[PDB]
Amino acid sequence: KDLSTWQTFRRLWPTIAPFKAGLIVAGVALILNAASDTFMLSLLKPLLDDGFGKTDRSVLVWMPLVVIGLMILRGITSYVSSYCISWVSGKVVMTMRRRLFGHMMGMPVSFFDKQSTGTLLSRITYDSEQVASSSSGALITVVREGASIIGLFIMMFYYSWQLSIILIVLAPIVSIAIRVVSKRFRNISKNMQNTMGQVTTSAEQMLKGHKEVLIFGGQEVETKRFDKVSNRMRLQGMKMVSASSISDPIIQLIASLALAFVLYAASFPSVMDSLTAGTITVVFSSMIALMRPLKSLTNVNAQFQRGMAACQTLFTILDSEQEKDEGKRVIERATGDVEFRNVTFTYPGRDVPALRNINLKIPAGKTVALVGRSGSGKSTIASLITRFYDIDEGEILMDGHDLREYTLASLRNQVALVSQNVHLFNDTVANNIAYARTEQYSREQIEEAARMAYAMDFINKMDNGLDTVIGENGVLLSGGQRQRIAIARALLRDSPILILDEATSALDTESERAIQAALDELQKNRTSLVIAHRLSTIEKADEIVVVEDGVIVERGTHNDLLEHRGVYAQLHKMQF
Amino acid sequence: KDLSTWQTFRRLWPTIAPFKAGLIVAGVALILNAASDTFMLSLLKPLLDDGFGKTDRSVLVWMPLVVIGLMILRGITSYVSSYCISWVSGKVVMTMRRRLFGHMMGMPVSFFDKQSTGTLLSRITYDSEQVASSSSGALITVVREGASIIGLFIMMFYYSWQLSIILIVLAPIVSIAIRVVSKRFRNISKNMQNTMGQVTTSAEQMLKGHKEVLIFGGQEVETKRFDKVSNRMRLQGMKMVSASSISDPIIQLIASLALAFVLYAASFPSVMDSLTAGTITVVFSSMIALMRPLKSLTNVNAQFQRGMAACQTLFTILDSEQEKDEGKRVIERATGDVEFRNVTFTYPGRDVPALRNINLKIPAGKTVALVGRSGSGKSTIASLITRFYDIDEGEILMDGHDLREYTLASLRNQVALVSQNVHLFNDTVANNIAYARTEQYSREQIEEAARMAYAMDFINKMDNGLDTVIGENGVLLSGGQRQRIAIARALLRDSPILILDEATSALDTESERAIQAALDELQKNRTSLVIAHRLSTIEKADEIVVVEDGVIVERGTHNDLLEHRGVYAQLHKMQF
Ligand SMILES: CCCCCCCCCCCCCC(=O)O[C@H](CCCCCCCCCCC)CC(=O)O[C@@H]1[C@@H](NC(=O)C[C@@H](CCCCCCCCCCC)OC(=O)CCCCCCCCCCC)[C@H](OC[C@H]2O[C@H](OP(=O)(O)O)[C@H](NC(=O)C[C@H](O)CCCCCCCCCCC)[C@@H](OC(=O)C[C@H](O)CCCCCCCCCCC)[C@@H]2O)O[C@H](CO[C@]2(C(=O)O)C[C@@H](O[C@]3(C(=O)O)C[C@@H](O)[C@@H](O)[C@@H]([C@H](O)CO)O3)[C@@H](O)[C@@H]([C@H](O)CO)O2)[C@H]1OP(=O)(O)O
Ligand SMILES: CCCCCCCCCCCCCC(=O)O[C@H](CCCCCCCCCCC)CC(=O)O[C@@H]1[C@@H](NC(=O)C[C@@H](CCCCCCCCCCC)OC(=O)CCCCCCCCCCC)[C@H](OC[C@H]2O[C@H](OP(=O)(O)O)[C@H](NC(=O)C[C@H](O)CCCCCCCCCCC)[C@@H](OC(=O)C[C@H](O)CCCCCCCCCCC)[C@@H]2O)O[C@H](CO[C@]2(C(=O)O)C[C@@H](O[C@]3(C(=O)O)C[C@@H](O)[C@@H](O)[C@@H]([C@H](O)CO)O3)[C@@H](O)[C@@H]([C@H](O)CO)O2)[C@H]1OP(=O)(O)O
Repeated sequence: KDLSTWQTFRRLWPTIAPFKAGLIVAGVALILNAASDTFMLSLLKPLLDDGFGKTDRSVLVWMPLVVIGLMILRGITSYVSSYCISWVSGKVVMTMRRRLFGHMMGMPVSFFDKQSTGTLLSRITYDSEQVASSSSGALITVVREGASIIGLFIMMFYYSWQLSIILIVLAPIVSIAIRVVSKRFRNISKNMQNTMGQVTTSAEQMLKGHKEVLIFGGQEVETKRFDKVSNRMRLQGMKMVSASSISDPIIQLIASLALAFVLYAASFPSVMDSLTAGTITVVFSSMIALMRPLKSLTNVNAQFQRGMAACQTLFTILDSEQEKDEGKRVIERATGDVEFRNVTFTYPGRDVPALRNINLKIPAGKTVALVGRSGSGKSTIASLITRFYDIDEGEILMDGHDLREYTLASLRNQVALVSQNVHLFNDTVANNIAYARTEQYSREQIEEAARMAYAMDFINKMDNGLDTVIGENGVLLSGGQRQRIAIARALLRDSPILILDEATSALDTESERAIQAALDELQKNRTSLVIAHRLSTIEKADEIVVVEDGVIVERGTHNDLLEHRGVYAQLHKMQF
Repeated sequence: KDLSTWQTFRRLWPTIAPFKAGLIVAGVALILNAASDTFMLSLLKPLLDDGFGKTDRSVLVWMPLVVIGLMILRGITSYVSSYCISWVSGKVVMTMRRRLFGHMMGMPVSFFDKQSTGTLLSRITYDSEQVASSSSGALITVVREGASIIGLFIMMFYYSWQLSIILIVLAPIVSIAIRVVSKRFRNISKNMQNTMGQVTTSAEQMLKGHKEVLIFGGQEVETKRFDKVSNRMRLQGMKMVSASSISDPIIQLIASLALAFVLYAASFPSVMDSLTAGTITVVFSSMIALMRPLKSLTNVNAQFQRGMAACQTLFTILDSEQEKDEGKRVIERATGDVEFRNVTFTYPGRDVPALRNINLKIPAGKTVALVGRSGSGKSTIASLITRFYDIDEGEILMDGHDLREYTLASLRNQVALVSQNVHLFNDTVANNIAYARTEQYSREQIEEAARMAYAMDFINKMDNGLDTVIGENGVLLSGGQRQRIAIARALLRDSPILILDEATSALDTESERAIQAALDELQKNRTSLVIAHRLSTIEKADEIVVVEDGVIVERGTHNDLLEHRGVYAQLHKMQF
């Protein structure tokens, strides 16, 4: 996927298009600074080379103030240009991060379980930053050196076309060398920024798994892994710098070969050489001045190509497959008649389907309970209900119409659940209870929701009631308190459809039935999808469905299931 | 904590001390390259300024080959020096990451719940990298420009001490300006790399919380937060670049003020000026050549100070308080007679103690069960047993001796538990079951441990048995399978002390009692610390202890507790 530089710069250009004013101001500052420098050199040459005594004293009287003002203008122009190019770079590296965040955040769930969090995070701190160098400063430098080279080429063409033939014949050679060097530079630039994701992943694994890496020993295995990864990154950087330091000698050697050729041509006492001997010095002096522009362009090529490769891979990821959003049907306060018709779902990368012809009905104002073997089909149904994944066959109808027909935001706004592995945010308890809706819900509503979840008992025991930070993933408050806070968060939404995916997994029986009674009393005629391995919490459920290997086994009321004496009664007799 | 530059460079020096060979080779390459450049300029000046006709043809015949070889030597020296400085930079940025990893990984648990994972991870990818620029290249450039400045100062002192007085009188001014500019540069360098941690934390919060940020809406709140954080970072960078572009004009203006003074002095037709008129041109030409070294030093000062501030904060964190390791007593296969004597523990930042005079005994070959109110004292005891935290009063004795007396590695190697919030690693199932000990346990042992945990049933159903990657945090296999894998991991250790912190929290009753029977049969005479909210799984426990508000309430056998008709019987009658 090593795209050509020009055609990816063309795609990068629209991102920098709003900030063309900074670039043009930088350019006008550059030409003004060049004019001021030429003015200063022209006025300084007679004073230095000829001598102070030779120069007139009348102009020398005002010379100090004149030079002070001239260089003050030079410095202000340099400041303006540098600030403008840096501003362009910063504003084009800010938009890149914004787009990466807004695009990766809308990715489907099936994409997040394949990639690692570290390698996704490493593209917002390192991959995006590399475009900054190649966006504005490198482009301006390349344009300036190309203009200088073209000017010197025109000067050679006007002065003497006989001695300029070698530059024409070596231009393919130097162009090919620059092209292969740039392609290689992009290669290591893409490879090295990919292994920084490995660095971030290796760091994150130890950062987020400190407890078990302490408990289970292995204080050296993680160190060895990180050492190998860091050595890989360091050697990638070494390869990049070695290529950078190799590229310059070859271009310089080509230029010196041209120098040797022109010196050898001037060695021959030809009639044209003898008649145009004065022009030989002129062309030699002009060509000896190409060394600096060539060196500057070739040196800045390294940063330009690193940034260009980062841009290439960044636009590669930015054009990935996002979540499906074909359906555009806004629905407000749906009844919640979720119904399944012969839907079979298969997780990506798995040959065996997770669900086989699963069929269940969730009418309005009814609580349905799913039980069965661990890990058979339970959480998968709740995942498909909110469309975390995409169904393969069958049809899932919400309020009589297909889920794919409704817009994603409306569907997610009408479904609120308690995740099996609750991941609380590092913020205040009030902000966590009412997440992403702090401006819509008052403090009284938050307190009432917390009370409905039997969470106000331990909240007041904290240092600051409903205002205490709980750290990363809610480490501060441990165990069942996280589940109670999640229950309060789900209840505060007042969602038409509420799903309890192991609501009381880590809750004692004293508060489990209190929460169940609160749900039964304060949430009457609300569609509920309760999932639990404890049958005692679903004794009053309207109907129970048993899932085993992702298929329908037994459905009906608790008394009907007990009289059936099937799998549900087998589990109930074992639980007692 | 804005430390002075020299005294923190002194502390950074030992890190670069092993790699002094690269620096000295870079220096010798630099002096060789300078000598070659002087040779080339000396031989080229007569050819260019005087003219080709003036120069002898005999030397001009060999001139092309001579110049080719000379510049080839120049290029090879430049390559050697650049590769050496880059190698030094890379090897000094690798060690920094190694030390950060090995130091942050040994931090106490009480430090990890206060900081955010993002801000800790951001110091290994960004904070460490900044030292690379200021370690080798910036130091070499500063040394070279200082040597050049000292040489020009000596040249002025020898040539004319009358006109060198202004440099002496302005040296305090330029030194003070450089000092304040450097201190400010370090200020924004420390401030900006601190807000990159905010960038990483904001990215990580959305990366690791995608499910609930989809479910609970709020597709704009996270975007706004990240937008504000990115704007803060961009404006910090803008401030840094503005200070950088402001610093240069002031130093240049001081130099130009010296230029104006010397021009004004030469304006006066003094007797000394008239007699030494030739020396005026010499000193003016010498001083006009100081502009480039001054500009280069002042420009590289920005990168040097950014790296120096990063080094300052990095050594600040590196000298934090690590885990206590005073005790040095290696113990192999301890009996496990853990006993508590009037120990009261208080979590950091909490006024109310978590445990108040908790007292319990865990003799050899006994299983003790803890029950009670949710979140009272249960997980805290298991945390102190392995010394995740530090006790305040009382004494915890393991095998008759204090925990603090034993070395940390031996104590952790003799305790293996199942965490309440299991966090599986992104690797193969076999590697996760035997974590950090893959070289010590064979495949047969892993399979037997998995079978003991009732985990071999669903393992064979996977695409690759015991060889299938499970993604980040074990997303691939959901719910109870993670708990079964954790149980297998705990069992495979064959640890003398085994703690079950909600072992069957997310497991159905069909496999819960099977796992309990496997533990009872295959782990006879092993010290067990079982913690569960389901009394049915601890019906055969040797003794049960009830924890309520972190104090002892009721201890004894199941029959004794039932006959007591206390809190335990109150819970049992409610569970049935
Ligand atoms: C005056 C003083 C007095 C006395 C002083 C002395 C006393 C003390 C001295 C102090 C010394 C300090 C120590 C130190 O000085 O430092 C160390 C020491 C090294 C000393 C070497 C001695 C050689 C003498 C040289 C002297 C002068 C140079 C550096 C090191 O040792 O770094 C070593 C690396 N770097 C060098 O060697 C450079 C370098 C080192 C030299 C350093 C200088 C210091 C000398 C001191 C003397 C002072 C006196 C003056 O040597 C070279 O160049 C030399 C050859 C050419 C030189 C040219 C000079 C230019 C002049 C031009 C003028 C005309 C080395 O890279 C090897 C290859 O890398 C490049 O690219 P590739 O990799 O091949 O792609 C080269 N290709 C290129 O660059 C190409 C580039 O595009 C150039 C562009 C070309 C331009 C285009 C042309 C355009 C055309 C135009 C015309 C049309 C390629 O070919 C080369 O070089 C040759 C050359 O370039 C090729 C160029 C192509 C030419 C084409 C045509 C040209 C046209 C010409 C026209 C005329 C080279 O072979 O790898 C090992 C580690 O590798 C591993 C390992 O070994 O396993 C691998 C790693 O991971 C792997 C794995 O294999 O496992 C591999 C990865 O894939 C990874 O991804 C994973 C993955 O997953 C897979 O598994 O796995 C892992 O295993 C790990 C181990 O675990 C242990 O860590 O390390 C490093 O070791 P380490 O880091 O130390 O451990
Ligand atoms: C030819 C062409 C023809 C026509 C072309 C035109 C057509 C189109 C043109 C295209 C234009 C593109 C757009 C663009 O061009 O770009 C925009 C436009 C800006 C235009 C400005 C017009 C001014 C005209 C100037 C022209 C020429 C320069 C840039 C911008 O606007 O960037 C703005 C920023 N930058 C500038 O302005 C620079 C700059 C901009 C100029 C850009 C040039 C382009 C002009 C075009 C014209 C072309 C024609 C030629 O202006 C200046 O310099 C000018 C004054 C001096 C200049 C000197 C020149 C050098 C010459 C030397 C030669 C002699 C601005 O910074 C403000 C301050 O920053 C610095 O440090 P401090 O912050 O104070 O510390 C300055 N101190 C320094 O540097 C000091 C530095 O050490 C210097 C070193 C000194 C050396 C030491 C001396 C040694 C001694 C030696 C002797 C012994 C300080 O003082 C200054 O400047 C003055 C000066 O320096 C002080 C220096 C000290 C002097 C000491 C003695 C000197 C000795 C002298 C001896 C003789 C200055 O006041 O802040 C806002 C955003 O801020 C917020 C906001 O507003 O709230 C804050 C933010 O967060 C906060 C919060 O407050 O909330 C705050 C934070 O703390 C944050 O941490 C959190 C936190 O948690 C707390 O809450 O919160 C957040 O709120 C956010 C909002 O949410 C909205 O985003 O933004 C930015 O806006 P934004 O980014 O756009 O949004």
